[PDB]
Amino acid sequence: MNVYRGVHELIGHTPIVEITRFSLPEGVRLFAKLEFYNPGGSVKDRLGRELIEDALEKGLVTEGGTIIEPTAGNTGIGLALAALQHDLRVIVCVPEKFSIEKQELMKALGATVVHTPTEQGMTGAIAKAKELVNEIPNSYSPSQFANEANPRAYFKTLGPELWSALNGEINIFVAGAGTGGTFMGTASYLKEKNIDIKTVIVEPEGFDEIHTISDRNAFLRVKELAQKEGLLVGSSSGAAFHASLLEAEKAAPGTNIVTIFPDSS
Amino acid sequence: MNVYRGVHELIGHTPIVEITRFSLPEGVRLFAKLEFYNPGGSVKDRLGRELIEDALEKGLVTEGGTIIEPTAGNTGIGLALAALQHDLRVIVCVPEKFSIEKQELMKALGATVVHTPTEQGMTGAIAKAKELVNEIPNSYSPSQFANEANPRAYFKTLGPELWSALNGEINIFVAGAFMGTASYLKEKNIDIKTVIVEPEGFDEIHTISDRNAFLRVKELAQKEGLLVGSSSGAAFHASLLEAEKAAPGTNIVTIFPDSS
Repeated sequence: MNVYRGVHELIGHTPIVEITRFSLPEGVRLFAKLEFYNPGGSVKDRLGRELIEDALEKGLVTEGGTIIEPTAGNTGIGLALAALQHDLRVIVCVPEKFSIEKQELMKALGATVVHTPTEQGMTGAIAKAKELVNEIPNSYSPSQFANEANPRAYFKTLGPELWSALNGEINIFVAGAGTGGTFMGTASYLKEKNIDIKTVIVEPEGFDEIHTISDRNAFLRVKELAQKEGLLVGSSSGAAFHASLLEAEKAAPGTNIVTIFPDSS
Repeated sequence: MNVYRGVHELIGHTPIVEITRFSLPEGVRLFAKLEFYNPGGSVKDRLGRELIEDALEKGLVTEGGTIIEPTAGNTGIGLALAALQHDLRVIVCVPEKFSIEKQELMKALGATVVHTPTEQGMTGAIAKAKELVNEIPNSYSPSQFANEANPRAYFKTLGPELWSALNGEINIFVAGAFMGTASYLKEKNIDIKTVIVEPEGFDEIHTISDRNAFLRVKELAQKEGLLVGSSSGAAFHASLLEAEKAAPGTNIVTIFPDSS
């Protein structure tokens, strides 16, 4: 019975597609990991899911317990979904005027939203969270690091998915940076499997190699991907793609390039 | 290598998720097929894909040939994707003012857009397509039926996916305006209750209010973390109507066609 036991099971195992319609040099291949296939539309889901499961495994909280978050951080809807999976109440502390859309999203997903003062910002949100853990049994509140910037999730899931799908046939890894980037932990995982994997970080105009990509070039790649591969992606993917093409140019035969497309059009 | 050879391979084999957080009667189960997981975001991709492959198999065209469409009809981006896969050029014949957004999409996907007079509508679009087939070699233009309303695609793909994933353990099928999928399931088993969902504006039919669909949309988000559109909510409401009076052992399958 090939069925998903809940939406949380739809996190990860995102598609990898080979790019075959860009005239790359002999022996050169290129693969794009479509992280926008996550339920919330981004790779962030992976981090939210991981936040919950690590908190459990380490016994920081248990099923039926409560999760109190400083803001939604970079958890996508993965924290909400993994919380459902484990009968965990979600409470998000958030300064009143901060990220309104995300407040509505979290309410729609059943989380309780509490407002901290608008001027105390992130600091005040963390303040309320720690109080509530000191009022609630079976309670846990992640650090800002855990909530926003932890690479462990991608080390444990995204990395291994790439290695597996490609039978360890990987030479160059290319991904966007940032807390919202993928590079975190994925590049570390790949280096552990093979130190000869060239890790390439993609910087927007806002590791073995770094490529700084203009918005203009990312936009051009967005359009080309749509026209030639029918891949409707966002500017971050375009940027990653441009960076990947920079590598494929000077690649020798037998080179396999893997990049992450984090955003849809 | 678990790799997709092109985006066209991402059409279909959409997820089925079991709904387990709605207090359902004993022995009653409910499964939602998430068709919004298709590349273009809807089930229409399967029709456009099938259109191209049927045209090939029946030899109305070969790779390198040209596809001339009267409008984009109900093909989603599946016709564009299957065309890429088979080196087929796409030309869409659209009346000037008709579906502007779809024109921009088709251009982005690499198709050539030709305008027919707005007043001549579908007939003017069908008129021009016919011309161009009579001026292009390795050329094919689908009928409005083939382009908008053919259930064969879902008979061939969607139906079989549901049957396979659930090991033939299906009792009740619930979907909005169903063609093709319900036929396939009836063939597999005649005792499958097929239920059609009608929005306000075939063993059973349920007409669902916008209000009820909206309510179900919110409940799905809150209890299952499933962010869907009103068509799904409508299908879900209709499914719950069935599940209520279901006897144990009943397995219900519904299609969620739209995302939030």
